[PDB]
Amino acid sequence: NLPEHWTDMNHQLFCMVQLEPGQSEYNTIKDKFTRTCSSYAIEKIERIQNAFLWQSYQVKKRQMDIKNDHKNNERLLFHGTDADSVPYVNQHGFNRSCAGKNAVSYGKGTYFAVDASYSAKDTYSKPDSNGRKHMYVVRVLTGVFTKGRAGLVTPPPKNPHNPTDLFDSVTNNTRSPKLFVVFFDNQAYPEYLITFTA
Amino acid sequence: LPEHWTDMNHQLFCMVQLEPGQSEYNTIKDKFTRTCSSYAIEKIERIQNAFLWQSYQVKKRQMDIKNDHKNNERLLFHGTDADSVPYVNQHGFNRSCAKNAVSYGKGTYFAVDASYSAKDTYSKPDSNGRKHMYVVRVLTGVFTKGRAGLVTPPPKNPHNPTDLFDSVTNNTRSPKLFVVFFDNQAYPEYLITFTA
Ligand SMILES: O=c1[nH]c2sccc2c2ccccc12
Repeated sequence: NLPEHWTDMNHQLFCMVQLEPGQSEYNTIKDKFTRTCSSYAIEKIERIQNAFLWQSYQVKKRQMDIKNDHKNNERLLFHGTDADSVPYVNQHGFNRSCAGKNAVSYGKGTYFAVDASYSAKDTYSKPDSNGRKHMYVVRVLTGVFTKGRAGLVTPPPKNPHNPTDLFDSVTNNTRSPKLFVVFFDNQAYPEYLITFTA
Repeated sequence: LPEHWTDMNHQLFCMVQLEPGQSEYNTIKDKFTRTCSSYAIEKIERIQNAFLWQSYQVKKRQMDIKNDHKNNERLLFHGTDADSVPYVNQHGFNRSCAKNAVSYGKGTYFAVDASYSAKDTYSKPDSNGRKHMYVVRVLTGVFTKGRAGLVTPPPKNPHNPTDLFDSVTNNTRSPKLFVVFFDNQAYPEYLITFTA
């Protein structure tokens, strides 16, 4: 299942691949980022090759493509975090149990932003001892979503009389989504780690 | 999708009531009655949930590789209230649903013995006195003693903080309970409806 443009990992389960500026792969991410963070400068963009996380994500993706039929279930979103979390996220991905309370809470889950500018805030992408900030670029199974609310520990039901048939995620605003919250393991794949500085 | 499953007519979710006196029913019944012979079984249902099964088996193949042996699975019991059954059947075990103690961490708790899950704190009687307990395939893998406030199992060596145990327990020499902290580390295989 592992994508054919990945570096061969020598039967190994994980590695970070440093991208070259000039590559379309680095340049599209750099544009995605700079679209809203042109004040910051990119140190490097690493491709995250996590075999196990990839398989789990892809199983969850196929399931949601079957459940929802003809939907764009997948968005490419940003996640700022501190240096001390990068090793865990790289290995194990996004754990809602670890999530910070967001300044505007639309539920108890893992938050993803549309705009790099939002993830670029010191409150998420916290500067390390050397001034380095860290932002993931994340494939997120947003699926069918609704405006969330602070109490949510799972997405709400589409229909109150069928409690178990859930939305896939929640947003801050369904007509102009700037945030998405995700409540399940293996619903986000951390694809790139952007290291940047002022 | 396993051999003993029955036809679902191209559907991905079915609860299938077992036939008393047949082999599968007799196997699940005995594991319960080992410690719960004073109770009364009203029925045993096989949970056929293709998606949960797939996600579970994926985690199982990852844990067999990572642990370089095939010893990662145990059959354990989960007692729950009637209002949680529809959720568990369709979505499995969610650590975020959280009622009872979390002494060995903030995951989902499973018992070695049915008698443990058979307590009313866990398998809460409804109006009619009906109690509910899952027989659950759990990926216990390599385990350690748990403690309060864990959000994941501990690291196997603090030098490598991301190489984690698969589960925690109350007692490593003779465990009576296991806590798992990740979605798809438990597949609910049977639902036993019974009374005191
Ligand atoms: O069977 C159990 N169900 C539930 S629900 C919250 C905790 C527990 C639990 C804890 C230890 C052993 C079994 C169970």
